[PDB]
Amino acid sequence: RREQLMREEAEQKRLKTVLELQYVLDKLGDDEVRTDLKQGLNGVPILSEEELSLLDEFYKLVDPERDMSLRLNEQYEHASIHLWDLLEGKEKPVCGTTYKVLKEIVERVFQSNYFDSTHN
Amino acid sequence: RREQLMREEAEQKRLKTVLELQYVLDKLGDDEVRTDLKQGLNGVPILSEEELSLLDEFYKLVDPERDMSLRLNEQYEHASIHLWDLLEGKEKPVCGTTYKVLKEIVERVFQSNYFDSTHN
Repeated sequence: RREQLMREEAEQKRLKTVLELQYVLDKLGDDEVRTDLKQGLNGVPILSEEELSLLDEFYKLVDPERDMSLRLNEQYEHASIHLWDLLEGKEKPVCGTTYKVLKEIVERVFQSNYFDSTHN
Repeated sequence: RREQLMREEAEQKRLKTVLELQYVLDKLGDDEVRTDLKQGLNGVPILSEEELSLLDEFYKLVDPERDMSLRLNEQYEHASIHLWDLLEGKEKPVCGTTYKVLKEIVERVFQSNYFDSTHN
């Protein structure tokens, strides 16, 4: 009963994390953003180029281009699982690494607070 | 234990629905798409202009512009709740209507199969 409320909160918080992630992944398309992350603040990098490439590959998996052989209700089945696995930080293979490693990367990006400022 | 697997499946399926919804809401920015939905196939409308405006308002709530007074971890708190409430079809107020009514609108759009074809 209260475990119900707790599960509902966890699911909402999970959605919030998904939205944050989508925002970040979208911003990783900007060359200026990639530059800022690879160098860091005072010389201390947030991402290596290697980790950045891992995020690019993951980006393709969770934001797929529309495939004409797939109906709408099918298009995001795999993406939904990729997203869920990342949030859980699963010890499962993806992008030549694991969701656990990808989650650790995302956490460092989130926690760097780079994206707490807006940059237009 | 199996209720665990069932909850995990439901959460993944919920993410899939979110992704589908985001895709649709994004396409609702195309004037040609709006035209096609308001007229329908053989004269039978998928959306009224009124329902379309309801989706536009909801779009603003779940895809907010980046607000410089908000940190990244705060930006999508409200959006996450709006999304969750829609999925649950709650009898709660939003956009001068309810999430229950909005969910019914989204279902009709999904089920029209308009978005089963790609249109570029």
